[PDB]
Amino acid sequence: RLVPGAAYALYGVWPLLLLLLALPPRAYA
Repeated sequence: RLVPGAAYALYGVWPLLLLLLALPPRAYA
C-alpha cells in the first residue's frame, strides 16, 4: 500500500550489505 519509507530503505539496504559482503577490491586481486 505504498509505504512511507519504512519498507523502502530496509528493502534497498539488504542488497547493499549483500554487495559489501561479497565486494571485490579495486584491483580485483
